[PDB]
Amino acid sequence: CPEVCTCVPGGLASCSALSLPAVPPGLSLRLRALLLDHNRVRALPPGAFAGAGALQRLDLRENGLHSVHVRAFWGLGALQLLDLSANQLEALAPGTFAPLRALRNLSLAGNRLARLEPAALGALPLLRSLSLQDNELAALAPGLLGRLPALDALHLRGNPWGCGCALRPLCAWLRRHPLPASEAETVLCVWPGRLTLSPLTAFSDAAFSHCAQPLALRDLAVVYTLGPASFLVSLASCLALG
Amino acid sequence: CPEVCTCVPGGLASCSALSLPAVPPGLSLRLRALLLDHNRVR
Repeated sequence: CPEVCTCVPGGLASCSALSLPAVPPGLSLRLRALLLDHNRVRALPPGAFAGAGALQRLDLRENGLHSVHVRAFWGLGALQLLDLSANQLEALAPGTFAPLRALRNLSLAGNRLARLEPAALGALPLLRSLSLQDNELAALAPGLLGRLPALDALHLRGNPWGCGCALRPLCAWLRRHPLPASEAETVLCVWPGRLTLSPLTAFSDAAFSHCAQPLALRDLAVVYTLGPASFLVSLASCLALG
Repeated sequence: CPEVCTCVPGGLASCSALSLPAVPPGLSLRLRALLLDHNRVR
């Protein structure tokens, strides 16, 4: 008999719309498949669900989440569904999602994240679906794609995202899985022109706008010697012309 | 079928007084003639 809301039979979907800043007081060793829509959580408390070693579904939607903690999920290792819709996140504390490896869908809608740490997210071999609905993310670290081995369902509509090299990892994700051909996902990016606007599906493989390449080994094999090459050529020209 | 409100016949008058800081979640291509009174959008 929890205090905030009554015990729920079957998978115990928790009380939703509890509007709680850190976490609603929960005193039970049986709660499972929790349901936490529209809460005011700003930080996941350490060891919030340590007693419940197993869990299946969590529904943290519409939160004021600005930061998390490493050890909120030490006692949680079986989660498969989790949502992070409509947050105010600033950074993901490393080790928060690291203990979790059974997750299959992780919606991350409406976050205020400028960039995400690949080490903080973890490998997550089972994750395949991830969402960015009404997020403000603009610069996605490619390490997230490097660690995710099965990301094949991406939701992204609604972002102050500007076209450019930051979209190149996401453009690669599109060109390996063309989900946005469906009308539901029609995310956009800012073409360099401030008054202009261009879709993501318009941003094709070529998309010759800016930031061609940061690295080039062909030119790196000669960049070391180009200076001495020019100086020696000028020296030899002076010697020969005299 | 929106989550915050329902699909209103004719002009899709969305529910008002929702108070969501960014925008109420909308997944629809038919919404028109919206009503969005007393929100907390900044």
